[PDB]
Parts: sequence; structure tokens; C-alpha cells
Amino acid sequence: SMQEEDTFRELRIFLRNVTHRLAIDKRFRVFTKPVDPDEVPDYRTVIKEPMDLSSVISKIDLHKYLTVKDYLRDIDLICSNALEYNPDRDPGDRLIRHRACALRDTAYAIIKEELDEDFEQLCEEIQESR
Ligand SMILES: CC(=O)N1C[C@@H]2C[C@H]3c4c[nH]cc4C(=O)[C@]2(C1)N3C
Repeated sequence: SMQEEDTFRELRIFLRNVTHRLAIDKRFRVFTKPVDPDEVPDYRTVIKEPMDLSSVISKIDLHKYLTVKDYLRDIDLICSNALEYNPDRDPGDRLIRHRACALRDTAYAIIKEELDEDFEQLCEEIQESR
């Protein structure tokens, strides 16, 4: 229905606003674009599904996310990729792991404060009907 298409349009407006707020935070600059395969040639042998905040906005605009749950699976993949590629005790690995955990915790905290639980349940019920 047109009312269901209006629901998904509101979901996209909300996800673009959350993603912009993460992308301007100086702590998260390393997660704003794909890892450059020229600069890091073993990256795509270790990490089988690369993800970053520029790819996330592209996916919102392609109508890939029909729930906040499917959006958070990609925020979780940005964080888990950083923990798996950079697992060592040295300061550069520890700094990126700390930033990755802060990106995930910031996204979940914005959604807990600003997403209505009945708006998410409506999106999940339209998705399950398709
Ligand atoms: C997000 C993530 O896991 N990394 C690991 C890469 C290694 C190191 C680097 C050196 N030159 C480009 C680089 C990157 O893009 C990354 C981003 N680092 C900063």
C-alpha cells in the first residue's frame, strides 16, 4: 500500500540521519570509506565481507534495509571486521578495536533513545508479509 511505502521512506530518513551523525565523529573517520586494496593487499584475503559507512548510505538509498535490525547487522559487521583484522596487543590495533566498539555502542545508544519500538515492530510486520 502507499501507507506501507510511506513507512519505509520514514525508516530511510531515520537511518540516513543516524549514519551521518556517526560519519562526522572524528573517532570514526577510519570506518567512513572502504579499506584501499592498494594500501592493504591482504585485507580482502582475511575479511570476506568488507563494510563501511559510505557503503551503508549507498545501501539505504538502494532500499536494502526494511528494518532497523537489518541496518544494525551491517553496523555489527563494521565492528566485527575491525576486531578480527586488528587483534594484536600493540597500540595501533588496540586503538582501532576501541574505536570499533565505540561506533557499535554509539549506534545502539542513538537507536535506544530515538527509535520508537512500535515503529520497528510495524516495519518487521510489513517485511514478514512480503
Ligand atoms: C578498518 C580496518 O580494519 N583497517 C586496518 C588497515 C590497516 C591500517 C592501514 C594502513 N594503510 C591503510 C590502512 C587502513 O585502511 C587500515 C583500516 N588501518 C588503518
